[PDB]
Amino acid sequence: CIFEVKHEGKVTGYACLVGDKVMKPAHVKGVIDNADLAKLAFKKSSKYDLECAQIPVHMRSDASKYTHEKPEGHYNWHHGAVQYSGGRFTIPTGAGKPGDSGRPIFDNKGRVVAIVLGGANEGSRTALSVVTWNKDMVTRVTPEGSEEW
Amino acid sequence: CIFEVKHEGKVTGYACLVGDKVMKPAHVKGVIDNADLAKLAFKKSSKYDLECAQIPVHMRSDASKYTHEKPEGHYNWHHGAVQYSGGRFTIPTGAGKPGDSGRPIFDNKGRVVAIVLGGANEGSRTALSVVTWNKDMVTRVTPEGSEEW
Repeated sequence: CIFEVKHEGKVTGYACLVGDKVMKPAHVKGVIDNADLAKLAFKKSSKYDLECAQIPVHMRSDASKYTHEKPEGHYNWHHGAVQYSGGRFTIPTGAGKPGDSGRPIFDNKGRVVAIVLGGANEGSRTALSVVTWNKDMVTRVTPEGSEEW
Repeated sequence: CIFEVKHEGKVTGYACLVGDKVMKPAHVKGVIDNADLAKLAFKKSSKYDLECAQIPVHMRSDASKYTHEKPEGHYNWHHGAVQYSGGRFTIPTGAGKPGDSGRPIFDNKGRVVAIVLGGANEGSRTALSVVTWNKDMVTRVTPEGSEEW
């Protein structure tokens, strides 16, 4: 699902294929390093800090599944754990540096629970700025003091 | 499920009620700080570092559920996360100190995936010594260099 969004040879973020759409955080500079993906029609929402595009048939096989079911607990991500509690995601400060946008936070079954956009460093823990689902609805949760990765 | 095992006023470990049995790591000094539980008939296995006892009817309501289904990913415990990969559990060195025996490591649905007995500190991560299930069996996984908590 993850596809890197390069900008002049520099990887600036990522793009996941979640369900039937190809998502990419709007704020991220660059183009997707996948020929077929670059060529698609992207719709951009500044409200959600997103920029999605409906996936082509031949790539739908490599499309991940998403979910609203996000009980309190622990989730997985590129840089380990993500504590989830109080409708808030968190990672130990320093696991996520800039360039970590578009990465998914998934459950133990593979389902993508949310997509990182950036994070608010609040001591030992950084409260993540994310794109999350809501009974078939894409919401966006963002903490005060948030940077964009 | 967690019930503390005291020894002369000093809490030395814990005892969880998993399913229909009351488990307690054999190595732990002391008695269970619950009248009813102390009075039961305990069977001890030195093989599994366990000492279980079949739960009384009135306590079965407070009995937790267990499971063998443990896919790679992240789990929950008293001291945050537990990385689980390679049939191995791990926590960031320092989260688990002695006195943490008998604590359960559970999934996001509550099910108890394993019970801590101790751990081998191997740098930034400590590989936990645990009691885990296995398709209607109770196994014991323990790493070299393991202390007993």
